[PDB]
Amino acid sequence: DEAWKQVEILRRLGAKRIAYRSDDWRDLQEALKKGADILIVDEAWKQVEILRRLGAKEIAYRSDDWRDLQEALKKGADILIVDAAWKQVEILRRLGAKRIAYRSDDWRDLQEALKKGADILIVDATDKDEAWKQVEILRRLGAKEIAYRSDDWRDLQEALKKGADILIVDAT
Repeated sequence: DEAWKQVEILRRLGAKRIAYRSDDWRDLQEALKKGADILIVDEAWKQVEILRRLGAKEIAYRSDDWRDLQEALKKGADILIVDAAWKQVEILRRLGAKRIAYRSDDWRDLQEALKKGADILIVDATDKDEAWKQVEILRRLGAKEIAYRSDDWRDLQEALKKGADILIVDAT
């Protein structure tokens, strides 16, 4: 409901890179004011446009349609989220994407996406302990910008302790 409160807690607990995912631009705008650094917009380009006009400098957009991804970029979206092959990261950069986030449940897949120029590696595995291990594996390999998502700030805090650089607060 009011998830921006989770951003405050993680801020005070030493989270330097916090993202906020929501389908309400006002909910997203309020999160930016509470310390959120990345606004993930889940017809949704009207949101990235508003947040862009409201001074947001790190808007992410996810979608399976590339005409949709392309429209989001034109409206201001700085980050584009690919959900798992890694062979489309370079293809996506040609569309004009300044930053590419790659979501996958396997660390090998994420490392492959990192070699192709992916800037952000989102760990999204079924189990929580299995997700922890993938963060740990990527951290050991030196992967920069490891991201983990959860609607429980305690899991996010644990993620940060395991090696996650970006904590995605999932608002709902």
